[PDB]
Amino acid sequence: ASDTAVSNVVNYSTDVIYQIVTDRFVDGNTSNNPTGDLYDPTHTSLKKYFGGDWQGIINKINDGYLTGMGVTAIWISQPVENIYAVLPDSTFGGSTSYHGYWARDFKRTNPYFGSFTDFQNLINTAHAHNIKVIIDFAPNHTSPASETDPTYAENGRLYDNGTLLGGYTNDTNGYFHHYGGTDFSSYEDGIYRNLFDLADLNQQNSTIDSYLKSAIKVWLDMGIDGIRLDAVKHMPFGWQKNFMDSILSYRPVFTFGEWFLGTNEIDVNNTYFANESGMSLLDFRFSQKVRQVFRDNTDTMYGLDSMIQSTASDYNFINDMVTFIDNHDMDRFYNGGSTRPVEQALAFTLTSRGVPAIYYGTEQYMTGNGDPYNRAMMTSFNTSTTAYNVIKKLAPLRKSNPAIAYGTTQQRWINNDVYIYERKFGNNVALVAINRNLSTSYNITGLYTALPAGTYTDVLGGLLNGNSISVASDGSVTPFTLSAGEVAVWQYVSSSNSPLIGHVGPTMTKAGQTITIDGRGFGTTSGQVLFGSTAGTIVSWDDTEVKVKVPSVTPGKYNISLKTSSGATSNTYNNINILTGNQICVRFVVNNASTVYGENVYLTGNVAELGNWDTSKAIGPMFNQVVYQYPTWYYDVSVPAGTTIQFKFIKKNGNTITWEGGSNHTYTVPSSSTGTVIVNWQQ
Ligand SMILES: [Ca+2]
Ligand SMILES: [Ca+2]
Repeated sequence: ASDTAVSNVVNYSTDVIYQIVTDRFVDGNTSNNPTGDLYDPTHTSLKKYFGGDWQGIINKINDGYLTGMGVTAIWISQPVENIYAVLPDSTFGGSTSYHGYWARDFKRTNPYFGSFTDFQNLINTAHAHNIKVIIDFAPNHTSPASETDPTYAENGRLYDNGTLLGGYTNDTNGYFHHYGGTDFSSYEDGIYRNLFDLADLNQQNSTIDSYLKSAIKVWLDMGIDGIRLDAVKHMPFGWQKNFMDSILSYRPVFTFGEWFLGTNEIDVNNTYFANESGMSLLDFRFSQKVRQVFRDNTDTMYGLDSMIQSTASDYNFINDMVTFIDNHDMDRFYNGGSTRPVEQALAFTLTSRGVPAIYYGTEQYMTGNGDPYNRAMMTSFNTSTTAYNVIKKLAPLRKSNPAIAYGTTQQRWINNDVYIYERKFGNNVALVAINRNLSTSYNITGLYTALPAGTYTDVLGGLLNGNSISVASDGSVTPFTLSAGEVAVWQYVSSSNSPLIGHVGPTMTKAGQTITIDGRGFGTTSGQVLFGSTAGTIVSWDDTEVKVKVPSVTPGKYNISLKTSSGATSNTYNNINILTGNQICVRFVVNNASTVYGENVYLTGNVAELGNWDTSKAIGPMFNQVVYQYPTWYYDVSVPAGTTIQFKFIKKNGNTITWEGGSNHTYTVPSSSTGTVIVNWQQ
């Protein structure tokens, strides 16, 4: 098959996701609408159900709105059952689960969004039209709750396909966390404490780990093509890594979590998570910078480039980064006045690296600063808007030009207002020019490009004032004037191709599994795929896509390369994580581990999942506030199930590594449930 086929659920680099808040899009069926205080037929009470549903989404696919726009994927609200309680809101006089983030039963659907048959209708309709379906999923909590007053809301109660498990109050089984609420003081604090008043699920509890793992398979069984994990910054990395493996070994689908980063914010945990969790992240570094430059004027084009550059050094898999300019949590990008800024932001996002996600109603210039004003009902479905057409013209390039989907990015010209960059994947090239200044034109001289000598017209057809250009044999471009607010896109798509890997998914595997290598020039007759210098088993070989079975190599990260039947060797795609086996989440605890000021305790050990004795890649720094207090440290770690591990704890700083004394601690990871090991620091 092809890397662009709707069936390639492990690669979204050639796609454009359209984010829909189900309730605020289209009420395709009035018979399923809530009744009473839960519903607001006038669409004025922003926190009540307005009636949007899966049938309405289906309607926009069949009538050509979404398709006509060039959308290849849709990300919808969490489909699971939510609480029916209407909470008190002083401002909006009513607060409901219209958003779908207040889970009640993860094994059932929200009656107002539709039945499982309705959900299926949607999945089948999307696919029939070559559209992938992404679902929001929030395993961090259930719903708003007061353990002191079980009368408030539905007590954060959790059901298992109808049968109640328990609520926040009198939680004798310990399904939830009872450490009060987070004040975001630390990474650990925001994990084991509640997000505001939402009942915190305790996924270290065996029953909870199993429920969640079994609940996700329910949806995978429904045919979904991707998952959006909510608040991945508020759950342990160890559990999530273990949860990711559970998904990937069942039926691998592109997965990306939400790890909010503020303006100018960079978090080394965020980077580490994106690189080791087995899942991808939404680019908040991208999004925030983009808004600083095109929307709020708190930064220039030099900051847009530093982001492009730094972001490419920190992320092992930048082609997996989900980019956006706004969402259900941010103020709507269009703030009034000129719409050029949004239009330029959309073009820049659409031609840049990663996976473009577009918040619904952007193409319609919808405005709204703050939740919930930024979640108003779909205004209109007008296809004349410049925005709608920028997407129409740009979206398809992600399937037609490998450079745009997988290529690197390079700044070819720049000043405070102008950004000219190049996307390159072998001989395929894409060059983009953007002038953010709405009142000043620039004379572009000294511009060079990888585009072949020739005359190139604007892909946008002058939609954003772009024009054609002429390139010489030496790559030089004839001087041209970039008008105010101009965006021009020029490209070259090679006819021939040497073997080039532009993508590999999933990034976290195990021997015996199958991975998909995507690119160009692979050939039609099978060659060879290598994990290091070890050849794997070809499951299927095509010019743009190759599927292979992971050889039984020593667990760890491997660099992939491919050799054509003509002996042509490709480029390598590095850092694919081959695990020891099925993952299990174990909580490691160490007592009496006292440290001097600014010194932390980490976990190193026998397996790859533990860093194989490499103190530089040791697990930590471990936690020591919520669950257990210093000097006892603990950490939730993903480890190979049913394996006997030798490990030791250490105290690190920057210029001292103190190892535990005595002999390595031993433990045999449990086969099916979560586990806990407790030991005392050995002198
Ligand atoms: Ca409805
Ligand atoms: Ca949590």
